[PDB]
Amino acid sequence: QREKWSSKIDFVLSVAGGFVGLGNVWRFPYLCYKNGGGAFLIPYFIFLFGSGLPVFFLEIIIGQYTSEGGITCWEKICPLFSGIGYASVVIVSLLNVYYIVILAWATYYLFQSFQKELPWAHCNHSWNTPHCMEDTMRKNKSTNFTSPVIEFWERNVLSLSPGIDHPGSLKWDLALCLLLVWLVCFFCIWKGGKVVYFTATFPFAMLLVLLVRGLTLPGAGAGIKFYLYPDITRLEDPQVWIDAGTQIFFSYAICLGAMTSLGSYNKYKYNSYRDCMLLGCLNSGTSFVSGFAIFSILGFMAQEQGVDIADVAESGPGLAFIAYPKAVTMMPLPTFWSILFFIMLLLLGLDSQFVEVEGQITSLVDLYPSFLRKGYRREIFIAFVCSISYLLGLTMVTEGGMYVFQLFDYYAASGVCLLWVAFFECFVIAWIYGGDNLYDGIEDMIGYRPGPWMKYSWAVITPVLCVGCFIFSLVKYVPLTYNKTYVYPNWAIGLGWSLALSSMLCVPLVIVIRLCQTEGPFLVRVKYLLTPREPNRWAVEREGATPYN
Ligand SMILES: [Cl-]
Ligand code: NA
Repeated sequence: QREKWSSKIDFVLSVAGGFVGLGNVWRFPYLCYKNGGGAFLIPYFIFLFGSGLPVFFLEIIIGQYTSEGGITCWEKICPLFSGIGYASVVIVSLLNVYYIVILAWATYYLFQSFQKELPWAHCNHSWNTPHCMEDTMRKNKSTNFTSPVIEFWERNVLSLSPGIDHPGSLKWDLALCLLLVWLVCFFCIWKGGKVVYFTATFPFAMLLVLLVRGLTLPGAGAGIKFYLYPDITRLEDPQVWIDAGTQIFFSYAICLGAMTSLGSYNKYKYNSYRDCMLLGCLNSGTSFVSGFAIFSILGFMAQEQGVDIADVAESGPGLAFIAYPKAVTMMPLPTFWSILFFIMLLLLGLDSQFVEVEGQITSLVDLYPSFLRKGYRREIFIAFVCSISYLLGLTMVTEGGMYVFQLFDYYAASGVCLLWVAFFECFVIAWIYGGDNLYDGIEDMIGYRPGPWMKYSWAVITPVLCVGCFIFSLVKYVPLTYNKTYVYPNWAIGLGWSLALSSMLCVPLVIVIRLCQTEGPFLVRVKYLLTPREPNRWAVEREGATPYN
Protein backbone atom coordinates (compact mmCIF):
# COMPACT_ATOMS: atom_id res chain seq x y z
CA GLN A 1 0.00 0.00 0.00
CA ARG A 2 3.10 2.18 -0.08
CA GLU A 3 2.90 5.33 -2.19
CA LYS A 4 5.03 5.90 -5.29
CA TRP A 5 6.70 9.07 -6.53
CA SER A 6 5.79 10.75 -9.82
CA SER A 7 8.13 11.00 -12.82
CA LYS A 8 11.07 10.05 -10.56
CA ILE A 9 11.95 13.74 -10.33
CA ASP A 10 10.09 14.27 -7.06
CA PHE A 11 12.31 11.69 -5.35
CA VAL A 12 15.50 13.35 -6.61
CA LEU A 13 14.34 16.81 -5.55
CA SER A 14 13.25 15.52 -2.14
CA VAL A 15 16.58 13.77 -1.52
CA ALA A 16 18.61 16.78 -2.67
CA GLY A 17 16.63 19.14 -0.46
CA GLY A 18 16.72 16.70 2.44
CA PHE A 19 20.44 16.01 2.74
CA VAL A 20 21.86 19.43 1.81
CA GLY A 21 21.35 22.41 4.09
CA LEU A 22 22.68 23.61 7.44
CA GLY A 23 24.95 20.56 7.57
CA ASN A 24 26.81 21.91 4.51
CA VAL A 25 26.79 25.70 4.93
CA TRP A 26 26.79 25.92 8.75
CA ARG A 27 28.06 22.76 10.48
CA PHE A 28 30.83 21.81 8.04
CA PRO A 29 32.66 25.19 8.11
CA TYR A 30 32.46 25.40 11.90
CA LEU A 31 33.73 21.84 12.35
CA CYS A 32 36.54 22.47 9.85
CA TYR A 33 37.49 25.71 11.63
CA LYS A 34 37.31 24.03 15.05
CA ASN A 35 39.61 21.16 14.04
CA GLY A 36 42.34 23.32 12.47
CA GLY A 37 41.17 23.47 8.86
CA GLY A 38 43.04 21.30 6.38
CA ALA A 39 43.50 18.49 8.91
CA PHE A 40 39.71 18.03 8.90
CA LEU A 41 39.55 17.29 5.16
CA ILE A 42 41.57 14.04 5.07
CA PRO A 43 39.30 12.13 7.50
CA TYR A 44 36.35 13.82 5.78
CA PHE A 45 37.31 12.26 2.44
CA ILE A 46 38.28 8.94 4.05
CA PHE A 47 34.79 8.69 5.57
CA LEU A 48 33.25 10.10 2.36
CA PHE A 49 34.59 7.59 -0.17
CA GLY A 50 34.88 4.53 2.09
CA SER A 51 31.57 5.20 3.84
CA GLY A 52 28.81 7.77 3.91
CA LEU A 53 28.07 7.31 0.22
CA PRO A 54 27.86 3.49 0.52
CA VAL A 55 25.75 3.80 3.67
CA PHE A 56 23.47 6.34 1.97
CA PHE A 57 23.03 4.01 -1.00
CA LEU A 58 22.43 1.11 1.40
CA GLU A 59 19.66 3.02 3.16
CA ILE A 60 18.06 3.99 -0.16
CA ILE A 61 18.24 0.40 -1.40
CA ILE A 62 16.78 -0.98 1.84
CA GLY A 63 13.89 1.46 1.58
CA GLN A 64 13.24 0.72 -2.10
CA TYR A 65 13.59 -3.07 -1.79
CA THR A 66 11.53 -3.50 1.37
CA SER A 67 8.97 -0.82 0.39
CA GLU A 68 8.91 0.02 4.11
CA GLY A 69 9.78 3.06 6.18
CA GLY A 70 12.56 3.55 8.71
CA ILE A 71 11.34 0.91 11.18
CA THR A 72 9.56 -1.88 9.30
CA CYS A 73 12.46 -2.17 6.85
CA TRP A 74 14.76 -3.58 9.53
CA GLU A 75 11.92 -5.78 10.79
CA LYS A 76 11.77 -7.37 7.34
CA ILE A 77 15.53 -7.46 6.75
CA CYS A 78 16.52 -8.83 10.18
CA PRO A 79 13.91 -8.95 12.96
CA LEU A 80 16.41 -9.50 15.78
CA PHE A 81 18.16 -6.19 14.99
CA SER A 82 14.88 -4.41 14.18
CA GLY A 83 15.64 -2.03 17.06
CA ILE A 84 18.20 -0.38 14.80
CA GLY A 85 15.26 1.33 13.15
CA TYR A 86 13.96 2.42 16.55
CA ALA A 87 17.37 3.89 17.32
CA SER A 88 17.24 5.87 14.09
CA VAL A 89 13.87 7.33 15.06
CA VAL A 90 15.23 8.42 18.44
CA ILE A 91 18.13 10.14 16.70
CA VAL A 92 15.91 12.03 14.29
CA SER A 93 13.63 13.00 17.18
CA LEU A 94 16.57 14.64 18.94
CA LEU A 95 17.66 16.16 15.63
CA ASN A 96 14.21 17.69 15.27
CA VAL A 97 14.74 19.49 18.58
CA TYR A 98 17.96 21.45 18.02
CA TYR A 99 18.34 21.57 14.22
CA ILE A 100 15.38 23.96 13.97
CA VAL A 101 16.76 26.27 16.68
CA ILE A 102 19.34 27.43 14.14
CA LEU A 103 16.52 28.56 11.87
CA ALA A 104 15.16 30.65 14.74
CA TRP A 105 18.53 32.41 14.88
CA ALA A 106 18.37 32.84 11.11
CA THR A 107 14.85 34.21 11.43
CA TYR A 108 16.04 36.66 14.08
CA TYR A 109 18.87 37.76 11.80
CA LEU A 110 16.35 38.27 9.00
CA PHE A 111 14.19 40.35 11.33
CA GLN A 112 17.31 42.39 12.08
CA SER A 113 18.05 43.09 8.40
CA PHE A 114 14.87 45.08 7.71
CA GLN A 115 16.45 48.28 9.03
CA LYS A 116 18.48 50.69 6.91
CA GLU A 117 21.81 49.91 8.61
CA LEU A 118 22.70 46.36 9.57
CA PRO A 119 22.98 46.16 13.39
CA TRP A 120 26.21 44.11 13.25
CA ALA A 121 28.27 46.77 11.46
CA HIS A 122 28.99 49.27 14.27
CA CYS A 123 30.04 49.29 17.92
CA ASN A 124 27.85 52.25 18.93
CA HIS A 125 24.79 50.11 19.69
CA SER A 126 23.47 49.77 23.23
CA TRP A 127 24.40 46.10 23.66
CA ASN A 128 28.06 46.65 22.73
CA THR A 129 30.70 46.52 25.46
CA PRO A 130 33.36 49.25 25.78
CA HIS A 131 35.89 46.79 24.34
CA CYS A 132 33.98 46.82 21.02
CA MET A 133 35.96 48.53 18.26
CA GLU A 134 35.44 48.69 14.51
CA ASP A 135 37.58 46.21 12.59
CA THR A 136 39.01 48.89 10.28
CA MET A 137 40.39 50.81 13.27
CA ARG A 138 41.11 47.63 15.27
CA LYS A 139 44.39 46.94 13.47
CA ASN A 140 45.64 50.48 14.10
CA LYS A 141 46.95 51.08 17.63
CA SER A 142 44.87 43.72 29.92
CA THR A 143 44.02 44.97 26.42
CA ASN A 144 41.50 43.06 24.30
CA PHE A 145 38.89 44.10 21.75
CA THR A 146 35.76 42.40 20.41
CA SER A 147 34.58 42.68 16.82
CA PRO A 148 31.10 44.24 16.39
CA VAL A 149 29.89 41.16 14.49
CA ILE A 150 30.85 38.88 17.38
CA GLU A 151 29.40 41.45 19.80
CA PHE A 152 26.05 41.32 18.00
CA TRP A 153 26.16 37.52 17.84
CA GLU A 154 26.86 37.10 21.55
CA ARG A 155 25.14 40.04 23.30
CA ASN A 156 22.11 40.60 21.06
CA VAL A 157 21.21 37.28 19.43
CA LEU A 158 22.42 34.69 21.95
CA SER A 159 22.50 36.93 25.04
CA LEU A 160 25.09 34.48 26.30
CA SER A 161 25.26 33.59 29.99
CA PRO A 162 28.27 32.74 32.20
CA GLY A 163 27.50 29.07 31.69
CA ILE A 164 24.93 26.33 31.33
CA ASP A 165 24.49 26.56 35.10
CA HIS A 166 22.78 29.92 34.50
CA PRO A 167 19.94 29.67 31.95
CA GLY A 168 18.52 33.09 32.77
CA SER A 169 15.11 33.91 31.35
CA LEU A 170 13.54 32.90 28.04
CA LYS A 171 14.47 35.13 25.11
CA TRP A 172 11.03 36.28 23.97
CA ASP A 173 12.23 37.27 20.50
CA LEU A 174 14.05 33.98 19.86
CA ALA A 175 11.19 31.96 21.34
CA LEU A 176 8.74 33.75 19.05
CA CYS A 177 11.02 33.10 16.06
CA LEU A 178 11.24 29.40 16.95
CA LEU A 179 7.46 29.25 17.35
CA LEU A 180 6.99 30.88 13.94
CA VAL A 181 9.37 28.41 12.28
CA TRP A 182 7.61 25.47 13.95
CA LEU A 183 4.25 26.82 12.78
CA VAL A 184 5.60 27.09 9.23
CA CYS A 185 6.91 23.51 9.35
CA PHE A 186 3.68 22.14 10.82
CA PHE A 187 1.48 23.93 8.29
CA CYS A 188 3.67 22.82 5.39
CA ILE A 189 3.84 19.16 6.44
CA TRP A 190 0.24 18.83 7.62
CA LYS A 191 -1.31 20.49 4.54
CA GLY A 192 1.12 20.49 1.62
CA GLY A 193 5.07 22.49 -9.17
CA LYS A 194 7.34 25.13 -10.69
CA VAL A 195 7.54 26.87 -7.30
CA VAL A 196 9.88 24.21 -5.90
CA TYR A 197 12.12 24.60 -8.96
CA PHE A 198 13.33 27.92 -7.50
CA THR A 199 13.56 26.77 -3.86
CA ALA A 200 16.46 24.43 -4.69
CA THR A 201 18.15 26.73 -7.25
CA PHE A 202 18.31 30.07 -5.42
CA PRO A 203 20.38 28.64 -2.51
CA PHE A 204 23.01 27.54 -5.01
CA ALA A 205 22.92 30.98 -6.65
CA MET A 206 23.55 32.66 -3.29
CA LEU A 207 26.33 30.15 -2.61
CA LEU A 208 27.89 31.18 -5.93
CA VAL A 209 27.60 34.85 -4.98
CA LEU A 210 29.26 34.18 -1.62
CA LEU A 211 32.00 32.21 -3.39
CA VAL A 212 32.66 35.11 -5.76
CA ARG A 213 32.76 37.67 -2.94
CA GLY A 214 35.05 35.54 -0.79
CA LEU A 215 37.45 34.76 -3.63
CA THR A 216 37.66 38.40 -4.73
CA LEU A 217 38.17 39.61 -1.14
CA PRO A 218 41.65 41.04 -0.53
CA GLY A 219 43.83 38.90 1.71
CA ALA A 220 41.88 35.73 1.00
CA GLY A 221 44.87 33.57 0.06
CA ALA A 222 45.57 33.02 3.75
CA GLY A 223 42.01 31.79 4.24
CA ILE A 224 42.22 29.38 1.30
CA LYS A 225 45.62 28.16 2.50
CA PHE A 226 44.40 27.56 6.06
CA TYR A 227 41.47 25.60 4.63
CA LEU A 228 43.54 23.26 2.43
CA TYR A 229 46.95 22.51 3.94
CA PRO A 230 46.58 19.89 6.71
CA ASP A 231 48.48 19.24 9.96
CA ILE A 232 49.77 15.76 10.80
CA THR A 233 49.79 16.32 14.57
CA ARG A 234 46.12 17.25 14.37
CA LEU A 235 45.52 14.09 12.33
CA GLU A 236 47.03 12.21 15.29
CA ASP A 237 44.21 13.57 17.49
CA PRO A 238 41.14 11.28 17.62
CA GLN A 239 38.87 14.32 17.89
CA VAL A 240 39.43 15.24 14.24
CA TRP A 241 38.65 11.70 13.09
CA ILE A 242 35.46 11.40 15.13
CA ASP A 243 34.25 14.89 14.14
CA ALA A 244 34.83 14.24 10.43
CA GLY A 245 33.30 10.77 10.55
CA THR A 246 30.18 12.04 12.29
CA GLN A 247 29.96 15.06 9.97
CA ILE A 248 29.93 12.67 7.01
CA PHE A 249 26.99 10.79 8.52
CA PHE A 250 25.20 13.98 9.61
CA SER A 251 25.44 15.62 6.19
CA TYR A 252 24.06 12.59 4.33
CA ALA A 253 21.18 12.19 6.83
CA ILE A 254 22.06 8.53 7.30
CA CYS A 255 21.40 6.57 10.51
CA LEU A 256 18.30 8.76 10.90
CA GLY A 257 15.53 6.69 9.31
CA ALA A 258 14.75 9.47 6.83
CA MET A 259 16.65 8.38 3.71
CA THR A 260 15.15 4.90 3.99
CA SER A 261 11.69 6.48 4.11
CA LEU A 262 12.52 8.61 1.07
CA GLY A 263 13.68 5.55 -0.85
CA SER A 264 10.64 3.51 0.20
CA TYR A 265 8.48 5.38 -2.32
CA ASN A 266 10.84 4.57 -5.20
CA LYS A 267 9.74 2.18 -7.90
CA TYR A 268 11.12 -1.31 -7.36
CA LYS A 269 12.76 -1.35 -10.81
CA TYR A 270 14.54 2.01 -10.81
CA ASN A 271 18.25 2.69 -11.35
CA SER A 272 18.85 4.50 -8.06
CA TYR A 273 22.61 3.89 -8.14
CA ARG A 274 23.27 6.80 -10.51
CA ASP A 275 20.65 8.98 -8.83
CA CYS A 276 22.20 8.31 -5.41
CA MET A 277 25.78 8.87 -6.59
CA LEU A 278 25.15 12.11 -8.49
CA LEU A 279 23.24 13.56 -5.53
CA GLY A 280 25.94 12.44 -3.10
CA CYS A 281 28.55 14.14 -5.28
CA LEU A 282 26.36 17.26 -5.30
CA ASN A 283 26.17 17.25 -1.49
CA SER A 284 29.91 16.72 -1.05
CA GLY A 285 30.67 19.42 -3.62
CA THR A 286 28.32 21.83 -1.87
CA SER A 287 30.07 21.26 1.46
CA PHE A 288 33.58 21.48 -0.01
CA VAL A 289 32.87 24.59 -2.10
CA SER A 290 31.06 26.39 0.73
CA GLY A 291 34.17 25.72 2.80
CA PHE A 292 36.05 27.98 0.38
CA ALA A 293 33.46 30.73 0.78
CA ILE A 294 33.58 30.58 4.58
CA PHE A 295 37.36 30.40 4.85
CA SER A 296 38.12 33.18 2.35
CA ILE A 297 35.90 35.46 4.45
CA LEU A 298 37.68 34.25 7.59
CA GLY A 299 41.04 35.03 5.97
CA PHE A 300 39.90 38.54 5.09
CA MET A 301 38.66 39.05 8.65
CA ALA A 302 42.01 37.89 10.02
CA GLN A 303 43.93 40.15 7.62
CA GLU A 304 41.93 43.26 8.49
CA GLN A 305 41.72 42.63 12.25
CA GLY A 306 45.42 41.81 12.56
CA VAL A 307 44.77 38.58 14.47
CA ASP A 308 45.44 34.90 13.78
CA ILE A 309 43.35 33.11 11.16
CA ALA A 310 42.14 30.70 13.86
CA ASP A 311 41.43 33.38 16.50
CA VAL A 312 38.95 35.69 14.73
CA ALA A 313 35.63 33.91 15.28
CA GLU A 314 33.87 31.24 17.35
CA SER A 315 35.18 27.68 17.16
CA GLY A 316 31.76 26.41 18.21
CA PRO A 317 28.43 26.86 16.43
CA GLY A 318 27.79 30.26 14.90
CA LEU A 319 30.80 30.59 12.61
CA ALA A 320 28.35 31.00 9.72
CA PHE A 321 26.69 33.71 11.84
CA ILE A 322 29.97 35.60 12.38
CA ALA A 323 31.65 35.07 9.01
CA TYR A 324 28.88 35.49 6.43
CA PRO A 325 27.37 38.62 8.10
CA LYS A 326 30.84 40.18 7.85
CA ALA A 327 31.14 39.56 4.11
CA VAL A 328 27.55 40.76 3.68
CA THR A 329 28.57 44.25 4.82
CA MET A 330 31.44 44.23 2.29
CA MET A 331 29.05 44.14 -0.70
CA PRO A 332 27.12 47.08 -2.21
CA LEU A 333 23.64 47.38 -0.73
CA PRO A 334 24.46 45.23 2.32
CA THR A 335 20.82 44.99 3.44
CA PHE A 336 19.71 43.39 0.16
CA TRP A 337 22.41 40.72 0.27
CA SER A 338 21.85 40.11 3.98
CA ILE A 339 18.15 39.46 3.34
CA LEU A 340 18.99 37.22 0.38
CA PHE A 341 21.59 35.23 2.34
CA PHE A 342 19.32 34.64 5.30
CA ILE A 343 16.43 33.69 3.01
CA MET A 344 18.83 31.17 1.45
CA LEU A 345 19.72 29.81 4.89
CA LEU A 346 16.04 29.64 5.83
CA LEU A 347 15.25 27.67 2.66
CA LEU A 348 18.18 25.28 3.14
CA GLY A 349 17.10 24.64 6.72
CA LEU A 350 13.35 24.42 6.14
CA ASP A 351 13.66 21.91 3.30
CA SER A 352 15.83 19.60 5.40
CA GLN A 353 13.53 20.00 8.40
CA PHE A 354 10.48 19.16 6.27
CA VAL A 355 12.18 16.02 4.97
CA GLU A 356 13.38 14.88 8.40
CA VAL A 357 10.07 15.49 10.18
CA GLU A 358 8.18 13.80 7.34
CA GLY A 359 10.44 10.77 7.69
CA GLN A 360 9.96 10.66 11.46
CA ILE A 361 6.18 11.01 11.19
CA THR A 362 5.97 8.33 8.49
CA SER A 363 8.09 5.94 10.56
CA LEU A 364 6.00 6.54 13.69
CA VAL A 365 2.67 6.19 11.85
CA ASP A 366 3.80 2.94 10.22
CA LEU A 367 3.87 1.41 13.71
CA TYR A 368 0.10 1.91 14.15
CA PRO A 369 -1.39 2.59 10.70
CA SER A 370 -4.95 1.76 11.77
CA PHE A 371 -4.95 4.11 14.78
CA LEU A 372 -2.47 6.92 14.09
CA ARG A 373 -3.56 7.49 10.47
CA LYS A 374 -7.19 6.39 10.37
CA GLY A 375 -9.88 9.04 10.65
CA TYR A 376 -8.29 12.39 11.48
CA ARG A 377 -5.72 11.22 14.04
CA ARG A 378 -2.78 11.94 11.72
CA GLU A 379 -3.22 15.71 12.03
CA ILE A 380 -3.49 15.50 15.82
CA PHE A 381 -0.39 13.30 16.05
CA ILE A 382 1.63 15.66 13.85
CA ALA A 383 0.50 18.64 15.93
CA PHE A 384 1.41 16.82 19.15
CA VAL A 385 4.86 15.85 17.84
CA CYS A 386 5.55 19.42 16.70
CA SER A 387 4.36 20.89 20.02
CA ILE A 388 6.50 18.46 22.03
CA SER A 389 9.54 19.17 19.86
CA TYR A 390 8.96 22.91 20.29
CA LEU A 391 8.55 22.75 24.08
CA LEU A 392 11.61 20.51 24.45
CA GLY A 393 13.43 22.94 22.15
CA LEU A 394 12.89 26.05 24.29
CA THR A 395 15.78 25.02 26.56
CA MET A 396 18.21 26.33 23.91
CA VAL A 397 16.37 29.65 23.58
CA THR A 398 17.09 30.84 27.14
CA GLU A 399 20.12 33.05 27.71
CA GLY A 400 22.28 30.16 28.90
CA GLY A 401 20.72 27.84 26.35
CA MET A 402 23.44 28.14 23.71
CA TYR A 403 25.61 25.71 25.67
CA VAL A 404 22.68 23.28 25.71
CA PHE A 405 22.61 23.56 21.92
CA GLN A 406 26.23 22.41 21.82
CA LEU A 407 25.39 19.52 24.15
CA PHE A 408 22.75 18.54 21.61
CA ASP A 409 25.06 19.19 18.66
CA TYR A 410 28.03 17.18 19.91
CA TYR A 411 26.18 14.20 21.43
CA ALA A 412 22.60 13.91 20.13
CA ALA A 413 22.21 13.04 16.43
CA SER A 414 26.01 13.03 16.13
CA GLY A 415 29.05 11.52 17.78
CA VAL A 416 29.25 7.85 18.69
CA CYS A 417 25.44 7.60 18.59
CA LEU A 418 25.76 7.79 14.81
CA LEU A 419 28.67 5.33 14.72
CA TRP A 420 26.74 2.88 16.90
CA VAL A 421 23.98 2.88 14.29
CA ALA A 422 26.35 2.94 11.31
CA PHE A 423 28.25 -0.10 12.58
CA PHE A 424 25.04 -2.07 13.13
CA GLU A 425 23.34 -1.17 9.83
CA CYS A 426 26.40 -2.33 7.87
CA PHE A 427 27.11 -5.35 10.08
CA VAL A 428 23.57 -6.73 9.74
CA ILE A 429 23.43 -6.22 5.97
CA ALA A 430 26.91 -7.47 5.10
CA TRP A 431 27.30 -10.41 7.50
CA ILE A 432 23.96 -11.49 8.98
CA TYR A 433 21.89 -10.74 5.87
CA GLY A 434 24.62 -11.28 3.28
CA GLY A 435 26.25 -8.93 0.81
CA ASP A 436 25.64 -11.28 -2.12
CA ASN A 437 21.91 -11.53 -1.40
CA LEU A 438 21.57 -7.75 -1.33
CA TYR A 439 23.63 -7.55 -4.53
CA ASP A 440 21.19 -9.97 -6.15
CA GLY A 441 18.33 -7.76 -4.99
CA ILE A 442 20.04 -4.67 -6.41
CA GLU A 443 20.67 -6.50 -9.69
CA ASP A 444 16.96 -7.32 -9.85
CA MET A 445 15.99 -3.71 -9.06
CA ILE A 446 18.41 -1.43 -10.94
CA GLY A 447 18.96 -3.94 -13.76
CA TYR A 448 22.67 -4.73 -13.37
CA ARG A 449 24.82 -6.09 -10.57
CA PRO A 450 27.01 -3.28 -9.17
CA GLY A 451 30.76 -3.40 -8.63
CA PRO A 452 32.57 -4.64 -5.54
CA TRP A 453 32.70 -1.14 -4.02
CA MET A 454 29.43 -1.34 -2.07
CA LYS A 455 30.03 -4.87 -0.77
CA TYR A 456 33.51 -4.12 0.58
CA SER A 457 32.39 -0.77 1.98
CA TRP A 458 29.54 -2.41 3.90
CA ALA A 459 31.55 -5.45 5.01
CA VAL A 460 35.08 -4.25 5.82
CA ILE A 461 35.57 -0.49 5.51
CA THR A 462 32.63 1.00 7.41
CA PRO A 463 32.61 -1.30 10.49
CA VAL A 464 36.39 -0.96 10.83
CA LEU A 465 36.22 2.84 10.59
CA CYS A 466 33.38 3.04 13.11
CA VAL A 467 35.00 0.74 15.67
CA GLY A 468 38.39 2.44 15.26
CA CYS A 469 36.87 5.86 15.87
CA PHE A 470 34.96 4.53 18.89
CA ILE A 471 38.11 2.97 20.37
CA PHE A 472 40.18 6.09 19.68
CA SER A 473 37.57 8.35 21.28
CA LEU A 474 37.34 6.12 24.35
CA VAL A 475 41.11 5.70 24.82
CA LYS A 476 41.92 9.42 24.50
CA TYR A 477 38.92 11.25 25.93
CA VAL A 478 38.77 15.00 25.26
CA PRO A 479 35.87 16.55 27.23
CA LEU A 480 33.48 18.76 25.30
CA THR A 481 34.33 22.47 25.57
CA TYR A 482 32.47 25.49 24.22
CA ASN A 483 34.70 27.88 22.23
CA LYS A 484 37.85 26.24 23.67
CA THR A 485 37.31 28.03 27.00
CA TYR A 486 34.14 26.83 28.72
CA VAL A 487 34.27 23.63 30.78
CA TYR A 488 30.94 21.84 31.07
CA PRO A 489 30.04 20.60 34.57
CA ASN A 490 29.62 16.95 35.46
CA TRP A 491 25.86 16.98 34.90
CA ALA A 492 26.23 18.54 31.44
CA ILE A 493 28.48 15.72 30.24
CA GLY A 494 26.11 13.28 31.93
CA LEU A 495 23.20 14.79 30.00
CA GLY A 496 25.15 14.49 26.75
CA TRP A 497 25.95 10.86 27.50
CA SER A 498 22.27 10.25 28.31
CA LEU A 499 21.23 11.82 25.00
CA ALA A 500 23.66 9.57 23.12
CA LEU A 501 22.71 6.44 25.06
CA SER A 502 18.97 7.00 24.58
CA SER A 503 19.47 6.12 20.92
CA MET A 504 22.47 3.81 21.38
CA LEU A 505 20.75 1.44 23.83
CA CYS A 506 17.75 0.89 21.57
CA VAL A 507 19.67 -1.71 19.53
CA PRO A 508 20.46 -4.15 22.41
CA LEU A 509 17.23 -3.44 24.29
CA VAL A 510 15.10 -4.54 21.33
CA ILE A 511 17.35 -7.57 20.88
CA VAL A 512 16.66 -8.55 24.50
CA ILE A 513 12.93 -7.93 24.05
CA ARG A 514 12.80 -10.11 20.93
CA LEU A 515 14.82 -12.89 22.57
CA CYS A 516 12.59 -12.91 25.66
CA GLN A 517 9.35 -12.79 23.65
CA THR A 518 10.36 -15.68 21.39
CA GLU A 519 10.01 -19.13 22.95
CA GLY A 520 11.87 -22.39 22.50
CA PRO A 521 15.61 -22.95 22.94
CA PHE A 522 17.89 -19.93 22.58
CA LEU A 523 19.44 -21.27 19.37
CA VAL A 524 16.02 -21.81 17.80
CA ARG A 525 14.91 -18.30 18.77
CA VAL A 526 18.10 -16.78 17.34
CA LYS A 527 17.66 -18.71 14.09
CA TYR A 528 14.03 -17.59 13.84
CA LEU A 529 14.86 -13.94 14.55
CA LEU A 530 17.82 -13.87 12.13
CA THR A 531 15.75 -15.03 9.13
CA PRO A 532 14.27 -12.25 6.97
CA ARG A 533 10.52 -12.78 6.60
CA GLU A 534 9.74 -11.92 2.95
CA PRO A 535 11.80 -8.70 2.72
CA ASN A 536 10.06 -7.58 -0.49
CA ARG A 537 6.69 -9.34 -0.28
CA TRP A 538 4.81 -6.18 -1.24
CA ALA A 539 7.22 -5.58 -4.12
CA VAL A 540 6.96 -9.21 -5.23
CA GLU A 541 3.16 -9.24 -5.32
CA ARG A 542 2.52 -5.70 -6.58
CA GLU A 543 5.23 -5.60 -9.27
CA GLY A 544 6.97 -8.35 -11.23
CA ALA A 545 9.70 -8.54 -8.62
CA THR A 546 11.57 -11.81 -8.17
CA PRO A 547 11.26 -13.51 -4.77
CA TYR A 548 14.11 -13.15 -2.29
CA ASN A 549 16.58 -16.05 -2.45
CL1 LIG B 1 29.53 17.54 4.45
NA1 NA C 1 24.17 17.59 4.31
